[PDB]
Amino acid sequence: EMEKEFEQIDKSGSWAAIYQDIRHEASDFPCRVAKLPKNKNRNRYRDVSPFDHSRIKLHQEDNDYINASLIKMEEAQRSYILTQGPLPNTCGHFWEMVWEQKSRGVVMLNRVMEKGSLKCAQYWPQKEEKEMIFEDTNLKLTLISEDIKSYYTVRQLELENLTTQETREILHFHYTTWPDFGVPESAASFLNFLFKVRESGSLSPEHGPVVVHCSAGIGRSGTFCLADTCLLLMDKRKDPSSVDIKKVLLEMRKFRMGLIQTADQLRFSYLAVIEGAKFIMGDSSVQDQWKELSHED
Ligand code: VO4
Ligand code: VO4
Repeated sequence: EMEKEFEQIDKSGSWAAIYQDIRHEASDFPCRVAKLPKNKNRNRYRDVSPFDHSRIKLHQEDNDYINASLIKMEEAQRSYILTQGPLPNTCGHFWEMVWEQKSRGVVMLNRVMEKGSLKCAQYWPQKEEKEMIFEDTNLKLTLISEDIKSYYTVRQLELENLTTQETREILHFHYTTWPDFGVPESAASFLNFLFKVRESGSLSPEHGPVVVHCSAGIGRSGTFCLADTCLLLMDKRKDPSSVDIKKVLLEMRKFRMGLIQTADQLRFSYLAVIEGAKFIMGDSSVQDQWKELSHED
């Protein structure tokens, strides 16, 4: 089991070595479009790029590049789009991607300002009466409502294709207490938030893939997706023992580089999946225990 392995890695304190082995075996595919000169100002970080084979293409003829990867989990039957925190010049591209991919939810794992630096553009409206128009992609974005909890906020947004006047409801799930290169405060807090996203419909197959991002879109974003996919695999079989976390993470890293950025994020992933297994294997009451322990009030 993952719990035995977990205890076999703590004992020997070999989380650094396990995680480094993940880094050494991880896929290496080209990111030639990302590195084209004309795309320099569409990338937030030099060293975080989408692979060409899995990148999201915008449906525009000018320049279809966005720093975003489709993570398609075949066995689990769930897809995610992982992207960087939009730049001041890519907020129109970001919402264009949400529209064209038919996403219902956006999961944001970072704060706009972290450790005194701007990590992400303010790409959604903070006030109902102050809507946003992205002139380049011809899209309108209105804040419809907000539900502020102690460590996360859920927003209902209305996204409108101004060309066709069609409108969609987008749910924005904003985790505000997860430090960059850090871990959530508890398994319970993380799982309470993940199950909030799940319960919204945003991850369901009748919608486009959920969009998940932090500043770079690999560390916190990878931790979130890895936990969700592992729990889903366990769910399909009701067989916690058939789930190999390291193998799942390596499969995900075929679609975007760098997923999970520290050995303690890897270790936290194990914690989250082990705890979440209690719900999957039949203990429904544990979901209310997470909500209490997370102190969202
Ligand atoms: O470019 V792919 O055939 O790996 O979706
Ligand atoms: O914004 V991250 O360093 O959690 O990919």
